[PDB]
Amino acid sequence: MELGAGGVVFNAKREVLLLRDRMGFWVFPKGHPEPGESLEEAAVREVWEQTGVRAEVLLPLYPTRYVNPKGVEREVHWFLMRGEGAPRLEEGMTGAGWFSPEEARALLAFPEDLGLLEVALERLPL
Ligand SMILES: Nc1ncnc2c1ncn2[C@@H]1O[C@H](COP(=O)(O)OP(=O)(O)OP(=O)(O)O)[C@@H](O)[C@H]1O
Ligand SMILES: [Mg+2]
Repeated sequence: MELGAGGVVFNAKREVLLLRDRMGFWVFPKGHPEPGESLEEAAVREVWEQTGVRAEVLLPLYPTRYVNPKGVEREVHWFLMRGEGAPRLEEGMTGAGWFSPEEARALLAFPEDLGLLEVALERLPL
């Protein structure tokens, strides 16, 4: 199992930051923690690296698990975040943008992410 850390990021319009990976799936931004890095710090770094968005962690969410196409089981720890700015897709792109809850429900490719989206929306203050 390999750890992961990501963020469910929201802007003022309460839109969520989504990315389209190599295999064509829309997901939340996340990546591998660096040695000595906490998951929260790792999550903030991964968001900035992959989208150029500077975000603030509001509170922790919960981890999701799954086995990727390479046979590696991943445990990704998530954090609710706040951020702004036009996303800048990284050279591992194909897609990115801010989406409303309803649009995100139609893009997110996995059950774990759809579930995570709702729980995040509920804890996101007004
Ligand atoms: N919740 C999920 N359930 C099932 N499959 C998923 C889930 N999330 C992602 N995947 C699949 O696994 C892939 C992502 O795996 P993973 O996060 O390990 O790789 P990565 O982020 O592309 O690269 P890396 O982790 O090596 O830096 C997706 O491209 C997709 O095919
Ligand atoms: Mg990384």
